[PDB]
Amino acid sequence: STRVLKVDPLFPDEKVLKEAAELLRNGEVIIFPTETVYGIGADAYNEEACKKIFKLKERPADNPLIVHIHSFKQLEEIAEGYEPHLDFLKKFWPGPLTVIFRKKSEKIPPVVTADLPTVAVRMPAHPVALKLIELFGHPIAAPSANISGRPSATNVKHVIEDFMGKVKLIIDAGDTPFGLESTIVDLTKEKPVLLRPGPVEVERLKELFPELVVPDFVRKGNFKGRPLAPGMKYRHYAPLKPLILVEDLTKMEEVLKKYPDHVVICVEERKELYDDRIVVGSLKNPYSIAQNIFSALREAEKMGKEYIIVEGFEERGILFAVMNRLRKAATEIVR
Ligand SMILES: C[C@@H](O)[C@H](NC(=O)O)C(=O)O
Ligand SMILES: [Mg+2]
Repeated sequence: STRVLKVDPLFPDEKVLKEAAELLRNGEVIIFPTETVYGIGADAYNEEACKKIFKLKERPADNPLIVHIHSFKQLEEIAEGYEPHLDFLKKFWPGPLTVIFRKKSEKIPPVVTADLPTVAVRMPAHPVALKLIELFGHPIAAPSANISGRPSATNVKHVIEDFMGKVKLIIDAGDTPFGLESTIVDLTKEKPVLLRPGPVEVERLKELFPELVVPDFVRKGNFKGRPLAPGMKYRHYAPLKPLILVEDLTKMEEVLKKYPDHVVICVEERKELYDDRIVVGSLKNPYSIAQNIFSALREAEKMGKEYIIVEGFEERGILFAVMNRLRKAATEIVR
């Protein structure tokens, strides 16, 4: 019996946010916008309400949730060992950055953290998310709003495809600004570790952290063992049709001929090269490509074609993050 309430992204109707806060108080799951992707959230201190997130997403128990906060004072409650990183955190928060810390809070149950001694924490730069958290009065545990393994919802149409009739409330604030999930950095080890590339660019983190480690699974998508964050273990971001990622574009002639029943996801500058194609954005504006990629995967899988074929991009700036997503999605990679 799902309700969809439109709110302004800058000054949302506090009445809609109070309705959402009341649902959260009742141990219900709601869907809300951020600057990255839509989230599906519960009271972070409510065990049974956080289990409902796992059940609703068809999500493996060992994939932990990000705890969304609105103030530095809430970070003092839920984490420890962060005092040396506060100057850093204050430069990027609120914003599209998630950090892994040692868990303090007795109050955040093991289901949220997948029984790990660490917690993933984000302060999102979206007035709707910040105002909801503050009105509700507890942190919100929220993964991406999508069935697990599917592309992350960046607008209410995608949320509706996955969750109509399954959640009481969806707050609609339109297309998310970035269209890609937060950068994840582990700050619990001697050297900081990138776990998921995102809108906070690898190049920027390397300026601040010369010793930043970038593990193989970030450049390949191939992690086994116990994941410390979202977006590491399992198939992700995947359309309902086989995804062929083409890193080496000189084989694009050969791929199209090997997989005849195709639609191509391509850039504006190569649009008049393919008969059937979805234009995801321009190479002159890489943020356009990040903004639309999950959308493009969802249109593409509805074109009644057997195979979705995607152009590769430079492993640089925001396109690093795009390629990480496409590699975790791809049924085949032509390199
Ligand atoms: C809901 C949103 O904040 C998202 N969550 C996730 O991908 O698990 C992110 O980190 O950008
Ligand atoms: Mg996700």
